[PDB]
Amino acid sequence: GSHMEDFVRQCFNPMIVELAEKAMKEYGEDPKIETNKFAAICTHLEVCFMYSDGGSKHRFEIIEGRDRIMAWTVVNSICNTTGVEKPKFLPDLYDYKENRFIEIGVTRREVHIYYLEKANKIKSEKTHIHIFSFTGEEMATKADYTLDEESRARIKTRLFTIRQEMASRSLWDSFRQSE
Ligand SMILES: C[C@@H](N1CN([C@H]2c3ccccc3CSc3ccccc32)n2ccc(=O)c(O)c2C1=O)C(F)(F)F
Ligand SMILES: [Mn+2]
Ligand SMILES: [Mn+2]
Repeated sequence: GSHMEDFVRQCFNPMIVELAEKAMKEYGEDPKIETNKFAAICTHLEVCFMYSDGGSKHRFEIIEGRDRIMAWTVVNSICNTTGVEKPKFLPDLYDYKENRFIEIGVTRREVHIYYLEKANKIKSEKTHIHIFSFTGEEMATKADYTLDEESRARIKTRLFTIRQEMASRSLWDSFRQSE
């Protein structure tokens, strides 16, 4: 039982922890062993939820946080209703306002590297990419950041607080040296 596991459980909302645990076990992975991956999945999950809470009431369908089958079910309904092409890879949200899927990224390296990595993987000129770093940078497809500055600033503040909280516990370096 690691210090990182206990930190995660006190740092993140219980529903977030439970969803992250479920995600990991869906692919056979142990949150008690892959503890940096645990923290990362919780973080990404919270970002996705804060992101969908930006903007107006019915704006985003949340794909992330569901099991594989239901996530693709929702993607299928979105495609077979809006006519948007079916992504090769599961995204994180759908924007009913802009009519595009969103892939959220949270990285401990420069937003540039990670954006290039995700863009080359999906390759769809369709799925919108939005990367946040733990240093407060962000990078988004076609310089279009979807949300208000205020809703994005909230996410960046939260990411930096997670980083400080890891640091005060001497877990940050292991977390960063694991991505
Ligand atoms: C399963 C879905 N994944 C994979 N993987 C994911 C995950 C989930 C469970 C077990 C292992 C891993 C790899 S590590 C990681 C780290 C942080 C956040 C999410 C995750 N992703 C990494 C970055 C993302 O932005 C993202 O959306 C995912 C994601 O959604 C998929 F798309 F493949 F179906
Ligand atoms: Mn995802
Ligand atoms: Mn993502």
